[PDB]
Amino acid sequence: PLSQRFERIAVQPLTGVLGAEITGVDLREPLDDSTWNEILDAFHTYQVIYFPGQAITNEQHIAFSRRFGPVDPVPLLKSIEGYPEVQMIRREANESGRVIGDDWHTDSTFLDAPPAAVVMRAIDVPEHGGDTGFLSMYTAWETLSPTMQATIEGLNVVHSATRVFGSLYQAQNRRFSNTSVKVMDVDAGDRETVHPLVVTHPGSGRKGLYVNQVYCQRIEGMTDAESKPLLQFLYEHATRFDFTCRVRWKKDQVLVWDNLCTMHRAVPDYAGKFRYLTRTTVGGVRPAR
Amino acid sequence: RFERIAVQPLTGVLGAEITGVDLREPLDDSTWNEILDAFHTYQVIYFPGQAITNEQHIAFSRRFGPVDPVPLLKSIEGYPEVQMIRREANESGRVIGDDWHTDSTFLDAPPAAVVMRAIDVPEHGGDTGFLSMYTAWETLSPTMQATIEGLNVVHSATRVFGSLDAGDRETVHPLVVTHPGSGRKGLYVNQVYCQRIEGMTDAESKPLLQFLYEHATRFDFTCRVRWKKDQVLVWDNLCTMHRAVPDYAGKFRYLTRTTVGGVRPAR
Ligand SMILES: C[C@@H](Oc1ccc(Cl)cc1Cl)C(=O)O
Ligand SMILES: O=C(O)CCC(=O)C(=O)O
Ligand SMILES: O=C(O)CCC(=O)C(=O)O
Ligand SMILES: [Mn+2]
Ligand SMILES: [Mn+2]
Repeated sequence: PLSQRFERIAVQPLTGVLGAEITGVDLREPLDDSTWNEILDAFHTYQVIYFPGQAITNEQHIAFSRRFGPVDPVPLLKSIEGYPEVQMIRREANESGRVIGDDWHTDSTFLDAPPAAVVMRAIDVPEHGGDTGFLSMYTAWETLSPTMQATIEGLNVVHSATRVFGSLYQAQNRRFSNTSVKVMDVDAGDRETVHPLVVTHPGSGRKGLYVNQVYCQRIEGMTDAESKPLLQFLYEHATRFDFTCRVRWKKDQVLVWDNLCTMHRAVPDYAGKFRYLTRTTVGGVRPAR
Repeated sequence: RFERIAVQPLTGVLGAEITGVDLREPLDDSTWNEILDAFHTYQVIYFPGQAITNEQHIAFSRRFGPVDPVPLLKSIEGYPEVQMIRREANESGRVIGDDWHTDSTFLDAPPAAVVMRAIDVPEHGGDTGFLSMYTAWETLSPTMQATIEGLNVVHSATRVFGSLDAGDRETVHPLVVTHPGSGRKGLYVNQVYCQRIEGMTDAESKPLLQFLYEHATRFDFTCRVRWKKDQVLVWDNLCTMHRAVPDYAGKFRYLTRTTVGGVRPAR
């Protein structure tokens, strides 16, 4: 049982698939080795973990994030004054632009080495509205038939940011506001990189599906017509409701998600209400089979 | 080659018109061999002006293999082997074969070929479409080819004459088959008889089969044959698909056909 396996923290799973609430620890302070190792174990098992009631400073947020790996801010988001490492998911009450992250994805997979994790901190969130969905790409992979696994396990996939800040974004109407999003070079938006469709997580050693509808363009080697259906099936499969969990925010909730083996999604159900979280990004290494 | 027959290809994909031969007569070795060469190359071949009897029709068909009638068609009186594709002028409803398919793939060994003979056909209307599954396979990307070449597909007749017992019987064929005569690889799927990719769930299988149906039936993989009375046509039932065209309402249309038996589709 969790109560006896964990001696320094308390772990309460959110679903039978992923997600867990962690209590019994003070993120204002340096973590001792035994406490950190339990958090890291829970992180690898539950893939998204969150800590209610952690009223921390920007420096403490950064220090906690550093336990997971080096900081490596994502390219698109603005930072707060004085802290380049601390980026903003901020939406003013009156804004009407596109909501950041409102499609299932994982972050910045157009990079040669996308983030390994993100540590998000709620600053000011609505009493209701603005939950975040998560899902497990371990589960998505593990629930494919043996025949479908054999069929796709050796494929590679082309990623780019073209629909977020490259040529395709610039040729359409739904735009982000300047509250949290920077102006970007279109050529950087169009730059392609190739990642495996199935990857091995370096911490857990487990295989997971690695495709997302925001940044994936096509299966490498295939035409668009050939790719379109396999990719669309995999998006529908991965985002099956029974592979998900739903996290509700409260002020001072600190959450870590695994940027390799989960996906996540914003929920734009709080029009007219201010919502502000900060986040630090933990750098990763090239996705690999 | 072609010293004994004259061959005029219809498109750059498949189909050819053959002249300079009299199908009422027995074919010598050199002439038969050229016809078979043209058949393997062009996949659908047709001979205008061949006013052949029922017996000559059967005899020509036997050069391709054993004459083994498809299960569901009516035979003309006196000749079990010779079956009817007949529609009356006063007839309404929909037409036999009005979806892209190839014949009877629910069988463990579907027909190898069909020899069709126009008896009474409209001045215009009632063309037959054909397409090449060699070309369909060869135009898939190398990556898609590698991705699906090891898949097998479950066929059954449930939607033609089954529930939707012999109509519910399943058989499994390779998704990509090697032609036993030409040695060439072709795609082997069709929307009439294919049920699912073996081993996959419905959600996994449906989009992939649907893409392959869309790909194979791309217009640029097709040809279109117009009929005239006394035209004799042979199609390869393994490496082509075909489709009737119901654009002749009010007009009588009558063709006969013999069916040539095949062997198990093989990788
Ligand atoms: C910050 C995040 O950027 C986005 C991801 C998905 C979507 Cl739909 C939009 C944005 Cl800005 C990222 O990918 O790093
Ligand atoms: O605002 C949220 O709930 C998630 C936004 C998001 O996708 C992100 O911060 O990367
Ligand atoms: O009538 C036609 O053009 C073709 C009908 C058909 O599919 C067949 O005879 O197998
Ligand atoms: Mn995101
Ligand atoms: Mn037919």
